Amino acid sequence: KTRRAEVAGGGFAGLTAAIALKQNGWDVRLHEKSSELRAFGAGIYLWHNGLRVLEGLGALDDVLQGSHTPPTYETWMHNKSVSKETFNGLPWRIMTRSHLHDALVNRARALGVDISVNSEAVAADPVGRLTLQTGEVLEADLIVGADGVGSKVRDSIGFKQDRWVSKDGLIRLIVPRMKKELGHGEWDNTIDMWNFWPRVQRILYSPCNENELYLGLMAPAADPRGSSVPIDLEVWVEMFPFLEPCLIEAAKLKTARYDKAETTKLDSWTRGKVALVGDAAHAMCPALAQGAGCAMVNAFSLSQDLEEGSSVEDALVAWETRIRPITDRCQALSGDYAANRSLSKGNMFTPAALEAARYDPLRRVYSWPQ
Ligand SMILES: Cc1cc2nc3c(=O)[nH]c(=O)nc-3n(C[C@H](O)[C@H](O)[C@H](O)COP(=O)(O)OP(=O)(O)OC[C@H]3O[C@@H](n4cnc5c(N)ncnc54)[C@H](O)[C@@H]3O)c2cc1C
Repeated sequence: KTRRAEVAGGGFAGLTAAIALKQNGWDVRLHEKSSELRAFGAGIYLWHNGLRVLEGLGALDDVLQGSHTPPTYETWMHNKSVSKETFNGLPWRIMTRSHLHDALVNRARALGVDISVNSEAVAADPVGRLTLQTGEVLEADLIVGADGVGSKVRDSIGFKQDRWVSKDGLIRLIVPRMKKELGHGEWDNTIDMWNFWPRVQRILYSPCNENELYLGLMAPAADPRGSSVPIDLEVWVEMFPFLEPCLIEAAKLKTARYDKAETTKLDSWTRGKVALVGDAAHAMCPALAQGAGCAMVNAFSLSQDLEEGSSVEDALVAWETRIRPITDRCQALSGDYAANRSLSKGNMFTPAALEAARYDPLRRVYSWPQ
């Protein structure tokens, strides 16, 4: 009768998988290691592909209300605008991480997904067992490893992988828009503000709504001023003086952290009844803003393959075969862009860069052609 899924991880990948499975009539239980349900990273972009997953999950309206689509995606090199991109209408959106995480949480609770906090997966067995840190062993028809880049569900089984960490990172914060204090300009835009001279510092400027601005402040990890948290106000204001009012607000934040991106690429995403989804399987460089989009699409697509009449084992193989190449291509191009600083040139959201974004998981076609 009722098939049972056990989901490890309460981030975007696990919440998506749980809602999608619960909508399809699975009895789903989700285990989050932290003692509360929360998302870190300040703010996030979604594109059409992820917005369509939110549509599929019945969470799109709660996300659109209180989030923002800029008039254009603008790039600056040394304070000179080099490009303005609108992607031929392809939907996209900027929001805080808690905004998106709360909508997914509220939808999971509305459907009756069983959520356990302080509940950490430490091992999984392909025969359909999940072991928690308490020792408790759970049996199920499907085990979803949505437990992030340091996945114990993945590493307890052993998956061949390439896993590494970027040299440099950034500080991500949410501050008031301060729109009046910013004065004349195009302050509803996304503005990716690059500089190599006098020093390597960059700010990704990302309005989330009329009240909240997501800033990503990026400097080399070896720069002891640019990499400091709480931020070293003077070194940011010096290169970004037109954002002083916002930077003053950022400088007050105690909760800011300098984070380096970590990636993982595996040969396989499945082992018997175990599927790995999201960062657990395919964490990637930040450049195309698609790590959570691909997580959500992959989690949603897993639920679709499980509706085919097949064994869970054969549905997982079919899932990875069908959907993985979109993520593999997206991760490769993002890695290339990050390492080569390619977004600094502007006009880099090409049709190939935009592939993952254009994919509609609901109809399983590419839309929004370029
Ligand atoms: C600098 C940067 C900027 C980014 N910007 C974007 C962007 O704009 N748009 C985009 O789509 N993506 C972006 N990403 C990618 C995005 O942050 C991740 O790809 C996405 O959060 C992955 O979601 P997830 O559910 O797989 O993993 P996570 O978000 O890591 O969630 C995993 C959850 O599992 C919990 N957990 C961990 N281990 C266990 C365990 N063993 N048992 C149970 N629970 C566990 C964790 O507490 C967490 O709650 C960005 C990433 C970086 C580094």
